[PDB]
Amino acid sequence: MKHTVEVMIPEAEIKARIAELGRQITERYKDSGSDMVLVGLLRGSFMFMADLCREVQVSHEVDFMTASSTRDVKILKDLDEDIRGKDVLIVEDIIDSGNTLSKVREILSLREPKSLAICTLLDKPSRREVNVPVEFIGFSIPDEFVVGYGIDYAQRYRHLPYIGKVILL
Amino acid sequence: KHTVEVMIPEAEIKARIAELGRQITERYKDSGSDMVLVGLLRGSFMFMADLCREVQVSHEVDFMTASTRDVKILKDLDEDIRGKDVLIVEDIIDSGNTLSKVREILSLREPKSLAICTLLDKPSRREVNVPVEFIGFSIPDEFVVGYGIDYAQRYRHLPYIGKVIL
Repeated sequence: MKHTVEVMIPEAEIKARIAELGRQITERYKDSGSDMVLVGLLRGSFMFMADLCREVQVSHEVDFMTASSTRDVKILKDLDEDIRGKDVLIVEDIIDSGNTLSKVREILSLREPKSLAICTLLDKPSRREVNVPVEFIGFSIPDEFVVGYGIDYAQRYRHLPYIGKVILL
Repeated sequence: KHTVEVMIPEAEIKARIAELGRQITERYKDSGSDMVLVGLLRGSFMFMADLCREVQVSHEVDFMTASTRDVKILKDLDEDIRGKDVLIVEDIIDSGNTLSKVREILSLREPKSLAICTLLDKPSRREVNVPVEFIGFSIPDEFVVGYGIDYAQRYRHLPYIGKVIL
């Protein structure tokens, strides 16, 4: 489609918000004692994870899964590391339907982590099909056509440092 | 038992990534073919996040996980590269063995062009002569951590390149 992109959430607002998520995450987990892992879902989370992990002042590992995108949720690439007895934070660019995150949290729950929580940059609560708890949220937004900061449209705009709105022409 | 000293501060990494991005932009802006940056996981996720934001050319971002042992594809690319400009994005080149074998694998797919960008290069450690088009820093053979690189799963999230003192 002919289209344009405008800035919706600038780089600077994203960075200020990530520094606040990082203080909240630091506060919840600093006294735990247990090992911690941040788990990104690829490809969407790679940019969010890079900025977020740099703001989390608790010693942790960074790991990644790839899950498939009414069809079953399948593991295309599992974690490299064990999570048994660890504090685990799942990191995603956006929760809309909640279908993937829901099925990913159930799989990881089977491994008996000490705790399991989700951090999303973007939340579209109006799109929710399955309830899943989300402890840390960057921005709540309407159901806008968003790109950037790991979110693609037609293999375009993953590398934008801001969240943009796509205008169909 | 060890400490971590700062070796390359966050501000020097950021200034160097901005220059790398200007150089990659100048190299590829006239191509008018699709472009993809391909990061090697896990160590390249942070360098890729910072570098792709300084590349002022429309591209896709993709990842691959590669392993006296064969180089094996533990996770292949999601996208086709045939006829595209491809930049491999890597945290560190030392021996050159993995990068050499990854470049030969992707070469079979007949990209329009193939190049490597590494943040760190240890030319004292080279065992195989792999061509590297873009390099952030040539460094001594220090025990490096941070900025995506681990010591036993620790320090990946550090925003600077540190070195481990035993």
